[PDB]
Amino acid sequence: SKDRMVELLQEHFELNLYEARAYVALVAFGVLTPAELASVSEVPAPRTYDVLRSLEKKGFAMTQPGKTNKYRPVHPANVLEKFIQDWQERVKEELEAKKKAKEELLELMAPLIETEVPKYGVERVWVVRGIKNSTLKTKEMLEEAQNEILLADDGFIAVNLEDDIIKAVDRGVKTKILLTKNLLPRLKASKIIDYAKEGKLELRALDKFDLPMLICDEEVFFALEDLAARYFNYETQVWIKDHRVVALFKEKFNEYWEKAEKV
Amino acid sequence: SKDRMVELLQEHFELNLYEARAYVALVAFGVLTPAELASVSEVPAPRTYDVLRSLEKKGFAMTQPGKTNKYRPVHPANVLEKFIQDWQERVKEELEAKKKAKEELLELMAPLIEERVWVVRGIKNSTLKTKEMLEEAQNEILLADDGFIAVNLEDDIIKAVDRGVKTKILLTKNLLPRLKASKIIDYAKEGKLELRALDKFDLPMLICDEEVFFALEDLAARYFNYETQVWIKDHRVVALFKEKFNEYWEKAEKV
Amino acid sequence: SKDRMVELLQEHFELNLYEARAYVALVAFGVLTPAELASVSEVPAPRTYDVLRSLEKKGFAMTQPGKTNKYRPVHPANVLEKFIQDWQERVKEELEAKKKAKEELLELMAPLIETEVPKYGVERVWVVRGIKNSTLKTKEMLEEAQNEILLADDGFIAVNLEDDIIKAVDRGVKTKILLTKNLLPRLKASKIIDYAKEGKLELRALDKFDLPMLICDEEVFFALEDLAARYFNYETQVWIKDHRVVALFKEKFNEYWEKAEKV
Amino acid sequence: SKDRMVELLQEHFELNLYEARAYVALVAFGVLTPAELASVSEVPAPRTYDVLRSLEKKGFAMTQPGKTNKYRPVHPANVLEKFIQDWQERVKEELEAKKKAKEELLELMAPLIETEVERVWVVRGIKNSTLKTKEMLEEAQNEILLADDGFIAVNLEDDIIKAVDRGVKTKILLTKNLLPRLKASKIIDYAKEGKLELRALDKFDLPMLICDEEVFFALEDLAARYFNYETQVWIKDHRVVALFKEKFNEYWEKAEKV
DNA sequence: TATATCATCGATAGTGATATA
DNA sequence: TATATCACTATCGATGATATA
Repeated sequence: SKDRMVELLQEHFELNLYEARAYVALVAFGVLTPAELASVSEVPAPRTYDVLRSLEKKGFAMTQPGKTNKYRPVHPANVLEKFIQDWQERVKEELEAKKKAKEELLELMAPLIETEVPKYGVERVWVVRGIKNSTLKTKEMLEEAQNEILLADDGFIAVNLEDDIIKAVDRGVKTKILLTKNLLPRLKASKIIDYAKEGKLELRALDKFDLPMLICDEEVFFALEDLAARYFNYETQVWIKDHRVVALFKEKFNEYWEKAEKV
Repeated sequence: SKDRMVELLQEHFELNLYEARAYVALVAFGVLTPAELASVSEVPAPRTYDVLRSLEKKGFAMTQPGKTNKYRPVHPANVLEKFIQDWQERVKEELEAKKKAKEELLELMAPLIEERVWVVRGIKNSTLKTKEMLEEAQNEILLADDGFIAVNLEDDIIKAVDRGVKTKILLTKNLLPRLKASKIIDYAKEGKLELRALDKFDLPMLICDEEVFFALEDLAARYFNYETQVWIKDHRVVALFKEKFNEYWEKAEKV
Repeated sequence: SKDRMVELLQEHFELNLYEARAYVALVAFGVLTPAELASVSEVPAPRTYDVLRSLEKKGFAMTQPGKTNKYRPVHPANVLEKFIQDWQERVKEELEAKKKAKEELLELMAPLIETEVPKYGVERVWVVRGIKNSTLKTKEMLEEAQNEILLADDGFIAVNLEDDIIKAVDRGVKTKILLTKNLLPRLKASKIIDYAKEGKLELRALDKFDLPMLICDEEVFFALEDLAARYFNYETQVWIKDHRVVALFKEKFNEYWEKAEKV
Repeated sequence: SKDRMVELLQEHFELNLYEARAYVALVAFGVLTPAELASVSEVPAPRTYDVLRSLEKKGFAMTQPGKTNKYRPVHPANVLEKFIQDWQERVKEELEAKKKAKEELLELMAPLIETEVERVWVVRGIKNSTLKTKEMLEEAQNEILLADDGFIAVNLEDDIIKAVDRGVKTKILLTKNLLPRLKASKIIDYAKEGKLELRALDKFDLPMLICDEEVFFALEDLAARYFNYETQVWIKDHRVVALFKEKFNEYWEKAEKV
């Protein structure tokens, strides 16, 4: 049926329902006026004028501009192919746009695209208070270290982490431990000194220092001194991830590293 | 990224506004949570979820192993090209569909198919009528092409000449390179078709043989591809244009 | 009331309802957590987390990144103006963008804009049949002539237009009339020759010619010879508006003009 | 480039898709009938009518005197300028509305403000740095150390000078690219007067603001700065501040006097 | 009967409420 | 209590139907 003809035009030749029905009628009857198209098709009378005129622009029909516009269809063997030929031409240029767009994006993204692979955030600053939260974040730093692990503990750490440290040390992580001499007695049964005496890590001690810290690679962990709170194990501690800041702390640690007696 | 990266993705990669932003965010940080997204981007929190699964269903993001739940970006160099390929192939699938749809129509309209002036809109449709004039030619063919009137109809011209039709061809010098591999020149130097060329002429036309075809000139119309072209079937009119053709003909090189 | 404060923020500071209520709550209580904000405001519990984060980015609140995010408002005397200062920077560039866009449009549109203002549509081609339609279009040409009017009539014109011609001639339009001498007898008593004899226009005559035409400026009007139709006055005539085409017709008329007797 | 023109009209002139196309068509031919438009343009016939009166209601087109239902275009050089001006005036009309709304809020929030404990806060965006650095300058009493990159303490010269007048020792270190900004600035008047040391250096890794045991610094992540989400930290701690102060004093000795 | 307008659908994009553990 | 999704609105653009002299 003609339904098939109409259906084919809409899908592959960019003609709408009315425009489709129109062209089919044109080929069928040869020459038609807007008024005639309404009687020999299903196209609404009021639309027959802009529909045929629309076809006039797309190149499907020819016209006689007058009081009574006459329209005749172009040979379907002609229009149907030029459409494809043009359609192939429009797709080619549309392709060119996609490639140039790709190159630009790959150019703009080059500086932005980085091997950053979190490790959740995105967050370079974290506030920890609880004893539970203090330990969990402490383990993450050690169990994720890759280059160096620097520790300056004066008893602000809630729990001993010998195993968490050794777990990293055995992973090929260079480690430096600095402790207050009022902590050494607590390390007699702990077998970290073994790694120290065996030279698997460096362990020194100092009488006192007012800037405890835990440096793990680009991350650093310290507390906002409030001795009243530390006793209640609710002291506020801050985690910061930045090479500029850590680079600064590393200098202080090196400062503390000296003047320290080897255990 | 700014407007530009989000812009290109929307315009040339079928991504909506939110999706365009989200993808950018992923590329920047590598891994993002729906909440982390709303915070870092101008994508509403309530939309961050649906938008993210829309980015994986489109192939820009993929859920990282281990929920719940983080998303990673598909590296641009990969996802961008795969979109092009999958696009070209959908195009190739269409062009063939068109070529197949064309034949089905032509076979359906066969039964249906079986004066004195007609108008054609657009210089890109000129050949839709000039061809019928070349197939109906019997005695004489005079052509002064500007580059649009009879493009890619070289076969119908030679085909007409073989039918013993007197053929005179006048061209602009800028069209010479196009005829290099053309069989037309082979018919010109063989002396079965006259072919002269000149620099510029005001009125391009095609007369074959008692019919005339010419295009009007209105710069405003040419922007919209709505230039007016006229087909007139009249010996008195055609005779007039022929005087003009013979006029242009007098100042040309054999070439 | 708080309504006013909220109402004012939404309208002039680009904050939505929830974000507004949030900031108001922040200033009221000083420091709040997402959960707390739900109890002292109208912000939905589930939204309080992304809302505070939203204020955090716009610069309305400060935060303590942790398991329990603490948020504090920035002094409204600060943010409210800093917003304006930024708002003016964004409006300024948007202005420059609109202006830079303006110059570009005026360059691209310069060649397209022309003082051409047609009387009856942007149609340069008309097909006319019948005496009524033939005459109306003929008068339009005369009532629109400005430079020159060239006429070669052999009776294909449906009606005498002496007055329509004179109306134009008196308007300062140079006119040339060419007729078949088998029409002159139809001009006895006619007061057109007066303008001819008085030299207000040029009037000549010729034995015969097979290309009648009516040239009015850039327009030309002729018929596709069908003597059978001309008798029934239904011959098909064409109106064309183009200087290139008319320039050709003007030459043909000039050809007949010389070989024509001035009588 | 018709595509370009329609693009620009839509982007910078609040014109709809059809309206942008319609106007262009008008400019090309000068006068168009709704039917004549649909034929020559990509505007649907059923829309050409409403669209045209929408172009006049925006001031791009006007009904011909005929009228004969014909529309002519308002010359771009005119209609374009009229849009900007009427926009600027609508903008200036808004700026005052904002400035007026601002004061009304401050008087409404006056009763609320009675709170301005915690010693650490985070601020998102280098463009929001001053929202906190200001409070640090108002609370200054003894010492102020500033290493500005051009964002840490921008437009706070008034709050800075006010602090200096309160007898606070002030050292300001800047990048050479910031020197031109201080031209005719009263800072120099306080510099040449010798009540505040002002040195300059080429480049330093860690910009900061130290004022009375408080420190303000911004972290560095290029990805975040694109989104204006750079993380900035405020820390109130003598041990920490003392650390930053050591770094500042380091930069200070290598800086140029200016 | 030609000149004039409407109604439908799906896609966005903004913004204010609700749902599963 | 924190994660999770939804929902109502307007504007837009393409498409199929009516309206008024």
